[PDB]
Amino acid sequence: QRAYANVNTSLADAMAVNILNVKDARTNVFWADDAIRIVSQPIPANHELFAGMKTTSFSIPDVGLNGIFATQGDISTLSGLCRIALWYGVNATRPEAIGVGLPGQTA
Amino acid sequence: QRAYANVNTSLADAMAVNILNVKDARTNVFWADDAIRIVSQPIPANHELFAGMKTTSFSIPDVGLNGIFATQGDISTLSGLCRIALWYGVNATRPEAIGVGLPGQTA
Repeated sequence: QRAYANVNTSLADAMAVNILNVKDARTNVFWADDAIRIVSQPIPANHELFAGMKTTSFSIPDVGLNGIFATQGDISTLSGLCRIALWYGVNATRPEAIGVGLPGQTA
Repeated sequence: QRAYANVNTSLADAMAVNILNVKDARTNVFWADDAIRIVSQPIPANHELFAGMKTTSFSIPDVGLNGIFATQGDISTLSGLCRIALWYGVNATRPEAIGVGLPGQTA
């Protein structure tokens, strides 16, 4: 367990908890390129179980993710619904490799 | 402007307004034809926004207005709905040409 140590000493009884962001600051974010990742899952709205509505694959332009474009009509109201759904999760596997740059940290 | 004058003289400071509905009489109507206009519009429920519902044109040839015929069934009841919608407006574009005949007006 001590092979994974990242700090010289343990959290003592009543050490002070220094706060770094003492002033509002727009952040400069830096990381190592693999420390952050997006995880996507398909939404199977094209399955035969969803027969009523019309489902097409939807492309998100730049991020390289795929969603679904669904439309369904109601006859009692003569109104239709359009849904674009995208399923993903942003994960930080290496938070220790991600950093934030906070300038003007006074008062 | 004077080319459109339809009345001998304007309304004075105080001239009595003569009521002409003095008895409840069923109306007789006369007009010059095409004084009434029927404005009709389509209902685009055949658009892709309406996917679970089956929509087709519906002609009512007795008058000359095309309506919409739509059907949509649900699986939980194994029942379907049928809607026949007609969108129109009745407009009296020449009210001076429409006339009303009122018999037995004495009060």
